[PDB]
Amino acid sequence: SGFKFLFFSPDGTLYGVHNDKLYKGTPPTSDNDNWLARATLIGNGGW
Amino acid sequence: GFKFLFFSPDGTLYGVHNDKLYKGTPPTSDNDNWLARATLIGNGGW
Amino acid sequence: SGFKFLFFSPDGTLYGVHNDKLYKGTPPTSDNDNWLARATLIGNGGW
Amino acid sequence: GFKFLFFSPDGTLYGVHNDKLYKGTPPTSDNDNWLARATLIGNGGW
Amino acid sequence: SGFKFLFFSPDGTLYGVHNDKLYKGTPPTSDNDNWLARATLIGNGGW
Ligand SMILES: CC(=O)N[C@@H]1[C@@H](O)[C@H](O)[C@@H](CO)O[C@@H]1O
Ligand SMILES: CC(=O)N[C@@H]1[C@@H](O)[C@H](O)[C@@H](CO)O[C@H]1O
Ligand SMILES: CC(=O)N[C@@H]1[C@@H](O)[C@H](O)[C@@H](CO)O[C@H]1O
Ligand SMILES: CC(=O)N[C@@H]1[C@@H](O)[C@H](O)[C@@H](CO)O[C@H]1O
Ligand SMILES: CC(=O)N[C@@H]1[C@@H](O)[C@H](O)[C@@H](CO)O[C@H]1O
Repeated sequence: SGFKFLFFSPDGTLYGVHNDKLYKGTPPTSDNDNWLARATLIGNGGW
Repeated sequence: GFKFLFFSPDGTLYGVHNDKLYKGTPPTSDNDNWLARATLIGNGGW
Repeated sequence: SGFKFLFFSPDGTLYGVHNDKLYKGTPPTSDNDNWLARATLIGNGGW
Repeated sequence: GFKFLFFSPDGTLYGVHNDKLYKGTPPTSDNDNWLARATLIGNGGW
Repeated sequence: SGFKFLFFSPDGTLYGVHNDKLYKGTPPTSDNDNWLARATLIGNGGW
């Protein structure tokens, strides 16, 4: 369930591994922000 | 407990607790109830 | 046994969850340095 | 997949995969096979 | 086997928990760099 990894790059971008895939994006600022729907897909598997 | 607990480079503490994502300035003593004051920035899926 | 989380803040302070409690302190530079005995207790439970 | 995955403060991605330590600039798109180009910086023991 | 935690300080030093002990050092630069053999032991137990 949820993320396997969740962490920041030093430039303040949020990265996460979810369902073996890698995502990044600006971190959310309220629970109304669906982060995973807007996050940039940057790895399609293997994570 | 928390599943993830980690800093942003601007020094904000982030944690995932009960599937929810929270941020806040880090607690400064054993009297500081972090979860009661942290900003809820995601509810579910974390 | 040991810590559940152990990570840095961006100013160089070491943070750690140990026995569900949160601690912080300047990291040790030798194994003679009992870090947990000097660390600041910043959370008494729930971590 | 990875056992650890994390940044160095200069912006380089580090990962432990199959006991090995790898680093490299993070991927920009899912067309980028990161593990295939990452620099192997440790062969075992991670 | 391997490490329980592996992470950076903001000054670029690699830290690792290995067999309950805390180590630090410049990150390895190649597979010919035996890191654990040259890392600085900074904690002998409890991690
Ligand atoms: C761990 C890793 O490098 N995985 C990459 C994946 O993210 C990328 O989408 C693909 C491009 O073909 O090459 C991989 O499998
Ligand atoms: C992992 C993730 O992105 N979870 C978000 C959640 O935090 C947010 O509360 C919800 C409604 O906006 O949308 C979810 O998808
Ligand atoms: C996870 C969290 O916020 N834990 C805090 C704890 O560290 C603090 O000692 C107490 C009241 O002081 O409030 C708790 O629940
Ligand atoms: C954890 C660690 O230090 N592992 C190193 C490995 O990365 C390196 O490839 C090898 C030969 O130099 O020495 C091992 O001890
Ligand atoms: C987690 C912690 O602080 N462990 C310390 C250890 O690194 C140090 O070698 C020792 C010296 O007495 O004090 C230990 O218990």
